[PDB]
Amino acid sequence: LSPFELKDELIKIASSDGNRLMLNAGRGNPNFLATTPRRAFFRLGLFAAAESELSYSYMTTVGVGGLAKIDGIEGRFERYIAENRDQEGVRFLGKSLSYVRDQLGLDPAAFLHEMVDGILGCNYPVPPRMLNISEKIVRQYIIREMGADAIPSESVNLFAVEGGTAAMAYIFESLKLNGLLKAGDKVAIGMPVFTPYIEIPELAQYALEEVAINADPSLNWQYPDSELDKLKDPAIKIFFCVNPSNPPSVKMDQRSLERVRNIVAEHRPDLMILTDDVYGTFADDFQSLFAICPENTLLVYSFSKYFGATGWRLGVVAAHQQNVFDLALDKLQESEKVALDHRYRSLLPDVRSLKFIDRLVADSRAVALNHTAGLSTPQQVQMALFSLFALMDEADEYKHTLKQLIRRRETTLYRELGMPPLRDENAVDYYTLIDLQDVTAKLYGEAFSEWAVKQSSTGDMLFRIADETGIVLLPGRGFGSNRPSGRASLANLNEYEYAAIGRALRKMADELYAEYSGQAQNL
Amino acid sequence: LSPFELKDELIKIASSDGNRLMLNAGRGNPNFLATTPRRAFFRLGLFAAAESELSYSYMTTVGVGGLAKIDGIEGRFERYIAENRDQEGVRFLGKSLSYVRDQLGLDPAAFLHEMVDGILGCNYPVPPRMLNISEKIVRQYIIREMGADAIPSESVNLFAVEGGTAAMAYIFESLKLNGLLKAGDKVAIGMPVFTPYIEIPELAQYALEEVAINADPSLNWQYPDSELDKLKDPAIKIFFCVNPSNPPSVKMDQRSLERVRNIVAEHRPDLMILTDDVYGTFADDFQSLFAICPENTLLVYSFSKYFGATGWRLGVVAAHQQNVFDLALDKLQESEKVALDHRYRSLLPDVRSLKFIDRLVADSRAVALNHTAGLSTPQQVQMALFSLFALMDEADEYKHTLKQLIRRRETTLYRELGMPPLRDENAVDYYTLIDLQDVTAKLYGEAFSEWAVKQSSTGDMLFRIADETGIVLLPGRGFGSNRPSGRASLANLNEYEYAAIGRALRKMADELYAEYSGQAQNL
Amino acid sequence: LFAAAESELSYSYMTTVGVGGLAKIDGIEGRFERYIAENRDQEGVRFLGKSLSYV
Amino acid sequence: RDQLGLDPAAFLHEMVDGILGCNYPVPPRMLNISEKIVRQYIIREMGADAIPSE
Ligand SMILES: *Cc1c(COP(=O)(O)O)cnc(C)c1O
Ligand SMILES: *Cc1c(COP(=O)(O)O)cnc(C)c1O
Repeated sequence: LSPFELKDELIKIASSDGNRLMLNAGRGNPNFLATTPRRAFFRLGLFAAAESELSYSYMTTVGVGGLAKIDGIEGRFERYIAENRDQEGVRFLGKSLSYVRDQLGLDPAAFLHEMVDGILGCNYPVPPRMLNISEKIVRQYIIREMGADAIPSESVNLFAVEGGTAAMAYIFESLKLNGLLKAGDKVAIGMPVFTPYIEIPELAQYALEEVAINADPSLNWQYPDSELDKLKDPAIKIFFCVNPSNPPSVKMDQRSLERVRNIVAEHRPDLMILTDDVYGTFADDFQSLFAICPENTLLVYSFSKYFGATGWRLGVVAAHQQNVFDLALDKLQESEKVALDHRYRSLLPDVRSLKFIDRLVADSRAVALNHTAGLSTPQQVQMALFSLFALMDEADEYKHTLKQLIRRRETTLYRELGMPPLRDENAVDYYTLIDLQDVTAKLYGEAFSEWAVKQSSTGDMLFRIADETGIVLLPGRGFGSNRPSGRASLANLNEYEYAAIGRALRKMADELYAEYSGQAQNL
Repeated sequence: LSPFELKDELIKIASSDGNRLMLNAGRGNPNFLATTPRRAFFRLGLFAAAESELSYSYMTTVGVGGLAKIDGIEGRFERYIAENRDQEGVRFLGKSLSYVRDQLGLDPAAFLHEMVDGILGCNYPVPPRMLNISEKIVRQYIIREMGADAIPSESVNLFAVEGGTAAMAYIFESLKLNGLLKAGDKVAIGMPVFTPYIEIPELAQYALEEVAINADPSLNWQYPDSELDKLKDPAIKIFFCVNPSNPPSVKMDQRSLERVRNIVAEHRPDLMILTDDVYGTFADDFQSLFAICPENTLLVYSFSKYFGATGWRLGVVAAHQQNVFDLALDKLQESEKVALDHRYRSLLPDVRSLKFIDRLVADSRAVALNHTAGLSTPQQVQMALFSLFALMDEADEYKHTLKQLIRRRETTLYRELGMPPLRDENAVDYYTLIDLQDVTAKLYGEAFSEWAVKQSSTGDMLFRIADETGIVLLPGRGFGSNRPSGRASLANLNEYEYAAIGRALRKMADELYAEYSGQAQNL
Repeated sequence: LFAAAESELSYSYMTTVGVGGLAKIDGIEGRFERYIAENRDQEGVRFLGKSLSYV
Repeated sequence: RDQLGLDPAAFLHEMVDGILGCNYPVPPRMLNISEKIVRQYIIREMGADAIPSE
């Protein structure tokens, strides 16, 4: 049948917000979430409300408060912390003050006030790009989880945005407005990638040409040298990539990372790299292209999956202080610079000094509104708390818990399918590939496996499952329609449901085997 | 001296986030805030965290939770409410369930779950435009505070956005992408208005022509018929207006509202009205242009000032089900419709049916990302709580408290300036006009008043104050430089500070009077 | 006392004056069960509890 | 501290040392901050809406 037609139909046999999200946005919404940093947030909120009431000078029963005062805040916070040792979030808050004060060396009072004033949401974000201390806390978390083990923290700047969704919207419009990406420009895209990232560059607002950098199934979905080398083409202005990938769900290996490193150093020092690494924490020793080529990369990191915070809309765009986007802006034609000089005039005197990452902020809200732009303060505070939570968990227990949960769901799913496929060191598996050829092969041998692959189709497979379980899987994309296969997220369902997907597929395979047995036995 | 030059200088003699906000964004950040709905929010958060932990099936000390279950939620919420009657926010939550259940007639379980799942921020907003029940709660609040006492609630749709700041950015880009506003188009602007709203239409992204609709000082800053009539010009595609106004801070009277009503009904049924009414709740019996011409108006309402929530970034764009923006989209050239048919193809089959307010959503995040667009769920939940708070306060006590606070600050400011100017029925006074002519006139008579106005200048006045108090006021704009005058917000400072502005200005006036006395006495 | 509480949950507006609404029959058993369990040390409540069973 | 703009610690100390009644009134005419608080009440209740506090 057809791909962009099978999606429309599937949404029918099985309707659900989850199934629609998977089909409409190619995302698996996590059914788990970090609770400790959230309780810490709500508890910090009860402390901040008390701080606000201490500042309202008149008598009322209405419920009005003033701005929290920074003076003596460490004392009052410590009183609050001591008086509520038996509440989880509270213990967390208290330790987080120590982490910021003792391990990061920041001003403790400043920290508490930013969080307090922050969570009350009674002041416009300042600076608009990101709250001062929250920016330093979050980048510490970013640098660590991206495996950017060589980039000094002071060199990374962050722009807080409402998720990777806002991030991409911002980045594409800014690149276009600053003439760093013009129509007809070639944008290399790591493939396969989910639908959304294929349609923006296809928009008429941009009109970009796509150069596919196809992953190779026989290489466990890594990018082969020959494919990565396609970047040496000087006509390719930007490398758009999701890593760990979606849907293959694997992280680029060392080979692939070094490959790109060389390509940038010896052939393309002008190449712009745009990488979405939301799944990084689900991989084992993840390293981002941002860690490898910091000055050629705009890193888009979302807090959505790891923290089970898709609803909080929390993300950051990271850029190295010295980067190719500012250089390209420097190299624009005087003609163009004058034009930009008039766009960001109301911002600063020397518009030519205005950094790219800051134009992102300016651009996000029609420039003239730059001073009331930025992510809400309560969201930034929750973002910093999520960050502290991961940074303070030295033993990575939360991370181990989630990887163990993923694997438990995988074990349940492949119970009647011949056990889960062999794991690699690049395996992430937030999404898992259910390939009819591999399953039948494990169950009844290579011979049957080959016959089956010709008798069935992805449509057949997905329909059979959607029918018997109500779950709609993602068609397997990336390797010539010659292989019936679908994808499931191990992050959005419960055990018995995976158990049902498997049971449904084992039935399907036994049916094919019965047919195959009856046929060969007619020789 | 100069206006766009005096701003740059003032930011020097006195530096502060408050002074910068007033100068850079023409806004007075409230030093007050609604505490009850915020405590209610944090308390709802502790309840939701418990609901989440009830859904995690394994043993850990890490702090992981699952999705809250809707079944039996009314029972558990009621247990929570009964067990915490002594906490303010809790009492509020409980009553809010009744308001939604008994006065709005919505599903109680649905309500609780939306709030619970909402505050946990573990799911993508759905629908992207706005959470179902939050949309019905907030529009009830909007319709009431806008004085839209004749528009059935079912006819108003809302799009939750991150403040009026995001709203305007969205609306201008959407109008341009859908060809409802093209370059060279005439946009009428209610003046005076703060700087930000003057620079967007001036952007090269848009390139619009401004037709000023000047308010008349002698009319207490209302718009005279002759000025409003300038809208009959068929070349004026959109009327851009802030009401209650900033900086004059008055609400359009009945005359002005009816005037525009007729202009739309008998001459311009195709005119698009874009109104920002954030200050509405500070006026007495406010009525929005949206209440008067619902089908010709896109209402932008912010929760920032009234709730002292500038940091939460909460706002909504309201549109009537049947409106001129969709009609104009219907009237576009087939040529154009085909072009749009390809922009929003991935959204729906019959793109021509896609309503304008929904294109706002689609446009906000590059279309392809429409399904993960929308305001974060926790913000929407806080927005609904703020709304319920105002709706449940039948006696408008919170509102009276804030109007009384405003007036107290005004009384303190004009103590040594001859008492505050006479109040009108259209007076809002979130910002107050300190006019040297009126003050001197009240203090030493009309004669002196006239001599003084020629001896001084706005620069002089603002510098004298900035010097002696550290507070930088807003130059008085709107009536020919012939009148030294500045503006202060009665919402961002404390009593003793207003007391100091006044003391500084009385000194200045006495000095002018001493000179004037010495002169005339030489006849 | 339990009814007083029930009525108060039905008043949808904010006031300190002390006005209640009509008790709702939905979910009444659970709310009553909570009230019984929280006041096992009050004679009257133990009796109320038994009454529900008898009926 | 917020509306009158006086020193909070000084205020608290005057009230605490004051109510303990362990020090002679100083200065004799009236305690420094009490005078400023009370005069703001006086001016207001006597309708002296134009007289400067100081
Ligand atoms: C799930 C997902 C995200 C999350 O989008 P947010 O707007 O950040 O919630 C980002 N990128 C990819 C590839 C995803 O799978
Ligand atoms: C203060 C103000 C607002 C608030 O902007 P938000 O982005 O909604 O915080 C809106 N419009 C005007 C005219 C203002 O004065």
